[PDB]
Amino acid sequence: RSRSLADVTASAEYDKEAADLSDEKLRKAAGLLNLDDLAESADIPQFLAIAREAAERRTGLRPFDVQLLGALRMLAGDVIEMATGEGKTLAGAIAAAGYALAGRHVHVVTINDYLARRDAEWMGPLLDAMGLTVGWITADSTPDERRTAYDRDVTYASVNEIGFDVLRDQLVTDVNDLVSPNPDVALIDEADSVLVDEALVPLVLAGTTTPRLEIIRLVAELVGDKDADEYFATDSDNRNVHLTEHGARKVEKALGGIDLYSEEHVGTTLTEVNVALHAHVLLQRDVHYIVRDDAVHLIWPDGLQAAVEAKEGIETTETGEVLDTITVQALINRYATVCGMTGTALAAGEQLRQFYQLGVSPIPPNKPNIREDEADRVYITTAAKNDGIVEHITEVHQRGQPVLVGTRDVAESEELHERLVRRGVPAVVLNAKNDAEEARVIAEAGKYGAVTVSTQMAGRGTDIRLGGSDEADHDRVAELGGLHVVGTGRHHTERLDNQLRGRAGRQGDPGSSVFFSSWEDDVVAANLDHNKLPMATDENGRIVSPRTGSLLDHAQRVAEGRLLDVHANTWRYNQLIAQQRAIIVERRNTLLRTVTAREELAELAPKRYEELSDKVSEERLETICRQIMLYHLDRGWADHLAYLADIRESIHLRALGRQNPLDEFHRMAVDAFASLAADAIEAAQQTFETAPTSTWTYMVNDNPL
Repeated sequence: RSRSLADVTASAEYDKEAADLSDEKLRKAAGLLNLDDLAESADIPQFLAIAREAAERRTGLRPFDVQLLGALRMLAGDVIEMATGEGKTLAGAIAAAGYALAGRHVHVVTINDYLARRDAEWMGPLLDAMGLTVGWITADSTPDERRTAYDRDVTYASVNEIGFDVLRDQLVTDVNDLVSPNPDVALIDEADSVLVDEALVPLVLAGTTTPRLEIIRLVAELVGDKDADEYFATDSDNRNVHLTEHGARKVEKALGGIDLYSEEHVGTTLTEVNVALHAHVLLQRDVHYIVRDDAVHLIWPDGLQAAVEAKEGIETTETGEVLDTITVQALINRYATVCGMTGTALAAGEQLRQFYQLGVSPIPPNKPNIREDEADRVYITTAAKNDGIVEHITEVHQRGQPVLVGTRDVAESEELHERLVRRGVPAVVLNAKNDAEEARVIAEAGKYGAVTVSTQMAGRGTDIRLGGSDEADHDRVAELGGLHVVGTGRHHTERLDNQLRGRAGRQGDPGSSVFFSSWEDDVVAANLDHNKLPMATDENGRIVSPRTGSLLDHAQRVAEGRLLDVHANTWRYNQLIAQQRAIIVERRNTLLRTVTAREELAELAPKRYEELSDKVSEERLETICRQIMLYHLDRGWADHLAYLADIRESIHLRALGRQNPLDEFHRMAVDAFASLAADAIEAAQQTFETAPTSTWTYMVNDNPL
């Protein structure tokens, strides 16, 4: 950041020239820049100057030397520490240009669908003025709309979509449908959240897995009377019951005069009959299956589970299996150069270096932040804290001063709404359902008598200005002391405390912040000794001893180290899974480039040579061979994840929470995978001998509902 600072001051030489340039010559000037050596390069001050001019010409806001050092430090592959109000959007977009002008293909990971579309339409003109093209991706945007957006020099999309696109590509039956592009440059917004907090969080691809009610009935009608219609095998008492001739003809006529043994019924009506009989006859509700909930268990052979489920009658569906999965961390490590920015970066520096091989470059502010931070107000009971929370807010509100309140949950922040409104305080809650609305609300959060209630991750990315979305109320709201942030308890990590605090002293304007903790709070609880805490109370519950900051701070530093120990022990598992997906996606690609047909034609090929002389088309044969090839690979790996997850749970439970290194997971996942590819070519071969419906994606969140 020492050479970079000099590279920012050098750009002054060109401010006169750039200002004299016509929109046309400016786009050509940028187009004539040698930045293949990224940040360090010769044409760097010239760029910073063109970036500054293009910005003032398009957007209007003349960038600061701090907003250029942010972008410049990002060009040098660092995660920057830039505060709220410092121009995170414009810094990243100037940074993105630098990378795109250098011939690269930038991905601007917003980790929010609203912010993605917003920042692409905001930055778009600036980049347009620089000959670069901007695209954006929402959940709704079609596969053609994705290809167009990905085609652009700079692409704005959430970590979920970028991920979901890598996953949805595992439903592709032909190359021309494939969406996701080669991951080159990742410029991550709010690097802190995405890379540290949400890293372990997996992105999943689930897909839906029906016999005759007419047959399950005919079989129940068959067993009911004095039967000699079915012959239950004795060559093994537990072996599949065969059908008698008398019984078959009952079934043959009951279904209106069909032959069970004709090609039309052989592998269909008969298997339906055979499966149903087995379940009805061989298995009974005593040491065979049992119920408990609304499902059948085993004290499954293809189609039997559902046949047992239709005998007892507990008719169920909604079974959605993991077809494919990837985690945030693994998806991010696929990029050649990862980049980023966040208000709170330093406090993660270790984990970013440890897992992403990324440094942190803290950027100073434009104007020194003069926000007043009060030490945590501590209470004995949780109710005593909640008590003081109301009385503080009311005193803050009555003066006029706007208030912002941070919470752990919805029901947590729900309880406060009722408590505040009843006391006279006009509040507003921010339930995570409408990001666009949340944003239109929060822009008016710095208004006279405004009282905004929010959870931990709500209203993110939208600046709270004084007097609403830019108003002359500023002068009044500044006199009152700016925005007043109120924490209703400390988070698992201090980064999140300072995120909230961060929303108040933007652009050297006044601001205030307070946190409310209690010896009853989940954080303190178990992660500290109860006996070691001050007990001395107030008439209103506040701990008398000011010696509280350090005992709370420590409690957190413990909880952080505990979560890091989980992250380290879990990534070790997630890494091997990823390494295997790498092997599966590799052979999935070669299979979408006609290797498939030559695989069968050289695998004995007694039927392939008969599917070439009596063929429909050898061109359609390549499309035929890949249906069977891919199917088995996709079905083979979807089953491996079903193993890996059951083996994972039958480890977590078989330890309760001892936090002991497994390694049982590794050796097993390795051995189970070893015989995957070899089994998939054989299982495909066996299907040539016999001459998905509704899939969705999701980000695995917490454990509530």
